[PDB]
Amino acid sequence: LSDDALMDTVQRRTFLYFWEGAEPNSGLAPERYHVDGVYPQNDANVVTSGGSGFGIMAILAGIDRGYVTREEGLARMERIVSFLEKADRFHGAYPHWWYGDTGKVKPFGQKDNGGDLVETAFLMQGLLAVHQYYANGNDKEKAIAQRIDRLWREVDWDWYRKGGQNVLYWHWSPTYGWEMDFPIHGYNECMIMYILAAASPTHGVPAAVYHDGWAQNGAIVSPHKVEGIELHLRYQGTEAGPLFWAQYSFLGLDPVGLKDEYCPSYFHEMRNLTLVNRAYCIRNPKHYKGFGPDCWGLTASYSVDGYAAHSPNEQDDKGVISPTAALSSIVYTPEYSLQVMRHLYNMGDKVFGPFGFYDAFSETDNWYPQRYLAIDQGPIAVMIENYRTGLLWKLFMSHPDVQAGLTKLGFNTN
Repeated sequence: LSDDALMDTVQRRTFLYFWEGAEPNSGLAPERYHVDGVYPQNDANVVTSGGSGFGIMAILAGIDRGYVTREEGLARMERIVSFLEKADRFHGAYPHWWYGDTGKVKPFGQKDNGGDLVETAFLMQGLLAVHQYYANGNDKEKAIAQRIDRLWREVDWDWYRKGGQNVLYWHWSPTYGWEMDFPIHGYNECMIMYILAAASPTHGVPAAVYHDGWAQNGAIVSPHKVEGIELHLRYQGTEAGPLFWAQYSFLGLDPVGLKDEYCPSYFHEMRNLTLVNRAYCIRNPKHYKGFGPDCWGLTASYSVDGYAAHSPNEQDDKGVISPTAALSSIVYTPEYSLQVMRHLYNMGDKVFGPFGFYDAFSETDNWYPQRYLAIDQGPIAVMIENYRTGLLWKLFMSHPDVQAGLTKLGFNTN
């Protein structure tokens, strides 16, 4: 089985999470999919906005490869856009969750019952990619693009500055206001939210919002070594974050040759964060079964005792490998990621299920859940596509508002 053949199989099955596993009314990605049919939160119909952005990009890659016909793919995009035009919005921003059948918000926590700007950014990164795919298509495709541009123009990023501060807040509630009180400072998984906030052709934010808020005037630059590997940035509350922090903002945003005032190369920073993750698993100081060069990758996912923000350190390491971590880093470490992909595939049905690799597993605890999460499946399909053809990067980087946003914030590609 060639690397191309293996990638084709992993891509086709991961695509089926979003094609066949979608909530029927919305056509969107449910937060989770349990092969066992047992849902502790009884939320099979609860759709995630962020994961749906990844899912929409996963469906786009499928259409381009011919997994579904041009007509079938357009019928799905139309269904998704119709749901988004109707579902609950908070100053144009989308909540973390909705009930897929009604489009009503599902609070992600008591006071988190409104807009979630980070999740809105992950959805918009996907929608701008579909916009660029259909912008020069037939008349029906161009009409779909026009509807997407209206949703994009309706997101009021500037509102989330909480009365003109030079920072973006994560949440806003119509009942609890600003009570979640989370201003977003880098570095974490949320960079694309500041790039899209600056890109908005209607409610765009000043550059000061990125320089004073995200970068905190250079405080985001903090060179340090982790596992003998040099990292350039300050990671929020950690020496090296979970591997998804190197992936979510780079599904559409092309890291190759990307640089700005705070990082001479986002590609090399994220490659090093991947290498730190792999180095920790190879070291395996907690002596977990299976951890090594063929099996590595620590990120946030289901865990033996529930859900956990796994990261490459002894406090967050629980003996749980999440296939999304190593596999969505294929664009940074092609050989090491294909090594884990080849090894995970050879473990059989216990980890490679109907909609691709299952969320997480522990060889030590003999814990092999037959469960998926949209946010872990999404990056696998998109990063394999970007590695193979650069499709999602080409589409997203071609958007004129995105290009103006990158220039505004001082980003460069060379």
